[PDB]
Amino acid sequence: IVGGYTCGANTVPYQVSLNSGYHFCGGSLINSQWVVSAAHCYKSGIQVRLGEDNINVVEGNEQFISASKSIVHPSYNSNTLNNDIMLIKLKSAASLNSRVASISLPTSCASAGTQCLISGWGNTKSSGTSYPDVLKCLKAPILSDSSCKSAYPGQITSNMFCAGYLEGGKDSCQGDSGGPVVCSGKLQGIVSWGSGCAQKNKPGVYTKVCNYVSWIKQTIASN
Ligand SMILES: [Ca+2]
Ligand SMILES: [Mg+2]
Repeated sequence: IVGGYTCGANTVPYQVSLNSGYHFCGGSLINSQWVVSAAHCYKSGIQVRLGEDNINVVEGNEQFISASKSIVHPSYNSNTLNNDIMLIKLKSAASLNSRVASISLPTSCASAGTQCLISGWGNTKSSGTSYPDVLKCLKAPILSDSSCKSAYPGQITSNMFCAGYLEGGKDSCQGDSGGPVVCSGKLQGIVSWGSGCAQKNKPGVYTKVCNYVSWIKQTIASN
């Protein structure tokens, strides 16, 4: 996250870190047994780490659970990143408490202008590399689809939305992939892609979760 702030330990209780010997993507806990992340974060051998703040220090509130199965969206296209969503089932159910909580799925899609909270352990420099050990947060509004489409011609589908600042300076970045975009208490997006990080007129692009609620509900109930 570039231009964001330190969230504070366990202030984003639904935030997950996907680890395969190191942190490589974020995710969101939707109930005690399932996590939603981005399909481009797919890897075999994932351990889900819950209740994390510093990912390099065991501070006491962590729960490390391996994944039993991963399900990438049936129509995920790795070339366009269209339908960039995946579900991860935990081998054991997590113990929900104040530090580990699930986030609600939306009943409707959010409107442009809505302010959201984006979080992650990704790069914090637009030009450079600085990976933080604690969770960073960023408040950003959903942008109109027109400004999103003018920035990325012929690349935005109805399953994507842009959030951010066209002036640049504030954005999600690599290492934040798969993490949550929560607006009005609901998970509305998944960190998916963008052009560099925090560049002028290049906002971040997010998977539009409101379009996948039936697939998510149907899939977790049958697995
Ligand atoms: Ca830790
Ligand atoms: Mg993240």
